Amino acid sequence: MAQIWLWIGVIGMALGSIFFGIGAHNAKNERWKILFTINFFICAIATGLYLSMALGQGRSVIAGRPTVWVRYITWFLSTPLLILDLTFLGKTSLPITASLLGANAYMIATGFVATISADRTIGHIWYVVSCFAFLATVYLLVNQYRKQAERNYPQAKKVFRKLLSVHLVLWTLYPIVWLLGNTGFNAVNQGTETMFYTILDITSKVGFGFLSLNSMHTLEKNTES
Amino acid sequence: MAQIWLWIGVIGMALGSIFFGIGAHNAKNERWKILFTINFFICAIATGLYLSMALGQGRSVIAGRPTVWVRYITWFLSTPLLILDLTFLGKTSLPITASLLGANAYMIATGFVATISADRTIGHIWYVVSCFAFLATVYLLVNQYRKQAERNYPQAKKVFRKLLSVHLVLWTLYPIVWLLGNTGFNAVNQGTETMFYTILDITSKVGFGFLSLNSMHTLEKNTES
Amino acid sequence: MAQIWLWIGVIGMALGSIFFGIGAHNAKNERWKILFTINFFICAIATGLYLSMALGQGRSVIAGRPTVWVRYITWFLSTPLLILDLTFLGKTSLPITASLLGANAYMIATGFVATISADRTIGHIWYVVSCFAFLATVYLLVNQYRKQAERNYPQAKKVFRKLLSVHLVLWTLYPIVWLLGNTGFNAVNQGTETMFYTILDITSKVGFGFLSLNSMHTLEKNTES
Ligand SMILES: CCCCCCCC/C=C/CCCCCCCC(=O)O
Ligand SMILES: CCCCCCCC/C=C/CCCCCCCC(=O)O
Ligand SMILES: CCCCCCCC/C=C/CCCCCCCC(=O)O
Ligand SMILES: [Cl-]
Ligand SMILES: [Cl-]
Ligand SMILES: [Cl-]
Repeated sequence: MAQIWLWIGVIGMALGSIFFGIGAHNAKNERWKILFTINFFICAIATGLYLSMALGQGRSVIAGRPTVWVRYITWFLSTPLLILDLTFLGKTSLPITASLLGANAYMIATGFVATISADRTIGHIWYVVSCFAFLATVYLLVNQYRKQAERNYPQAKKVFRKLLSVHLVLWTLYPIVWLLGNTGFNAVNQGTETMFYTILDITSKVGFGFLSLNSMHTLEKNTES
Repeated sequence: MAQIWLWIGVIGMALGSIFFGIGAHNAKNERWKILFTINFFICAIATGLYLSMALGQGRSVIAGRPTVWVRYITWFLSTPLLILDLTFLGKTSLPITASLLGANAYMIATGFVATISADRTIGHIWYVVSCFAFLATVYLLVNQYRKQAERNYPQAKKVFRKLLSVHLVLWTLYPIVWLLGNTGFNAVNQGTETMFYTILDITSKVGFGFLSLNSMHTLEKNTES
Repeated sequence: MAQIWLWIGVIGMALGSIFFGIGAHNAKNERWKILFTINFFICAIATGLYLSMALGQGRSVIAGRPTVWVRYITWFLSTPLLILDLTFLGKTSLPITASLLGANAYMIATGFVATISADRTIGHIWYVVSCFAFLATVYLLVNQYRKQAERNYPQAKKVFRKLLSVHLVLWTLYPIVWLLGNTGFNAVNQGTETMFYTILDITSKVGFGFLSLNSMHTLEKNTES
C-alpha cells in the first residue's frame, strides 16, 4: 500500500511540474512567469522527495520505529515556496513575508526534531512547539497578511478568503496525520499514513498551485485598466 | 551546573523573544517592524537551541569528548541576523553586507568543523581558519561598515562606535571560551563552559537586541525633520 | 597522487581568493566590487573544500567504496555563485535567475544523492536526474539567459558566447569524470579522478573568475558614454 502511494506521489508531482513548467515557458508577463516558476519548483522538489521515498530512501529505523526523515528536508524547501505563492499574490510587506517564512521554517525544523527524537516525550514537546509555530503563521495569515492583501485588492477579498481557507484547512491536517501515525498514537498503519501524507502533499502542492494560478487570473481581471 | 544554565538560557531567550515580539507587533513604522522582527527571530532561534540542549539533545561523545554540535547549527542562523542588525542600522551597501554575512558564515562553519573533528590537531587548524574569518569581519566592520555608517549618519558616529565596540568585545570572547573548553586546553569544566556560552549568548542576543533598539531610537531622533 | 592534487587545489584556490580579494578591496565602483566579491567567495569556499579534503576529511567508505561527500556540500554553495557571475553580467531577469539557481541546486543535490547512495542502481538513477537538471540549465542558458544578455548588450554578443561556451564545456566534463570514477565505471583510479576534479575546479573557479572580470571590462568599455 505504502509503495503504490509513493509512486502515485511521484506521478502526481511530476505531472504538476510538467504543467507548471509549460505555463512558465509560455508566460505572457513577468508576474505570471514568477508565479508559474514558484509552483514549478514546489512540485519539482516534491517529485524528488517522492522518488527518493519510492526508491526506499530517506527512512531510518529509530529505536525500532520506522521514520521517514527525508520529507522534512524537502518540506523545508517546498513549504517556503508555498508561502511565497501567498505573499506574491498578496503583495505582502517585507517584515510580514519574512515573519511568515521564519515561522514556517521554525515549524518544519521543529517538526523534524519532533519526528527524529528517539525519546518520544521530547519529540512530543517539539510537536507542541511546532504547532505553536504553525499557530503563529495562522495569526499572521488571517491578520496582517489578509489585511494587506485586502488593502492591495479591495475588490478581491473573496480571492484571499479562498486562498487562506484552503491553505489553513489543508495545512492543519498535517499535524493531525502526524498524531495518528507512528510519531504519535500509531492509530493508523504506515500504509495509511503514507497515503494520507501523499494525498495531502499532492493537494497542497498541485492543487494549491492551480488555485494560485486561478487566483492570479481573478486578481488581474479585477485590476484591468 | 550545566543543566541549570541551559534552562537559564531557555528562559532568557524566551523572554527576549516575547519582548521583541511585542515590540514587532506594536511597531509604528516598517523600519521599526523590521528591526524588532530581526531580533525576535534571533532570540526565537536561540530559545530553540537552548531547549534542545536543556533536553539533552544536540550533543555527541566524539572519541570520548562530549561535544555540543547543535549550537553551530543555530548560530549559523542567528549570527547572520545579528550581522543584519548592524547592516540594517548602518544602511550598509550590498557588497559589504554580503561580505560580512559570507565571512560570518565562514567563521561559524569552520568553527563547527574545528569542534567536531576527532583529530584535534585538524580541529585546531580549523580554529585558526575560523579566527581569520572573524578577523575578516573585524576589518570590514571597523573600516567599510563604519565609514559607510558615519557617512549615512554624520551626527551619530558615537552610536556606531558603541554598537561596534559591544559587538567586537563580546564576539571575541567566544573563541576564548572555545580555547578554555574541552575543544582546546580544557582549562574549565563543562558546567563552567556551559555557563560562559550561556551568558555570552544571552548578552549577544537579548543584550545586543536591546542596544540595537536604543541605537535605532537615537538614529531616528538625530534624523528627525 | 591524490594527496598532492588536493594540496594543489588548496594552493590554487587560495591564490584565486587572494587576487579576487585584492581586486574587491581596490574596486572602483559597486558593480566591480560585487563581481570581485562573488569570485572571492567562490574561491574562498573551494579553498575550504580543498583544505578539508587534503586533511583527510569529507570522505566515507560506503559499502566498501571510498566516497568524497564534502565536495557536494561546498559545490552547493560555490556553484550558485558561479551562476550569479553569469546572471550579474547578463543582467538576467528574476524568474530566469531563480530558475538557473533552482535547477543548479537540483543538479548538485541529486548529484550528492547519486554519489552517496549505497545502491548504485539507485545512485545511477539520480545521476540521470542530475543530468536532466543540468540540461535544464543548458536550455535556460542558451535561450532565455543568452537572449536577455544580447538584448542588454547588443554590441557584446561575443562576450556572452565566450562565457557560455566556457561554462557549458567545462561543466559538462564533471558528469563525465563522475562516470569514469568509482561512482560509475571506475575506469580511472582515485588519484586520477582527484586530479581531474581538481583541475576542473581550479579552471571553473579561478579560470572562470578571471574570464568574468575580463568580460566585465569588455562590457563596460562597450557601454562607455
Ligand atoms: C529556506 C527558506 C528559509 C526561510 C527563513 C526565513 C527567516 C526569516 C527571518 C526574519 C528576520 C529578517 C527580517 C527582515 C530582514 C531584512 C533585512 C534588511 O532589510 O536589511
Ligand atoms: C544563512 C545565511 C548565509 C549567508 C551567506 C552569505 C554569502 C555571501 C556571498 C557573497 C557573494 C555575493 C555578493 C553579492 C551578490 C549579488 C548578486 C547580484 O547582484 O545579482
Ligand atoms: C544556496 C543557493 C540555493 C538556491 C535555490 C534557488 C531556488 C529557486 C526557486 C525558485 C522559485 C522562486 C522564483 C522567484 C520568487 C520571487 C518571490 C517574490 O517575488 O516575492
Ligand atoms: Cl517536498
Ligand atoms: Cl542560536
Ligand atoms: Cl567548492
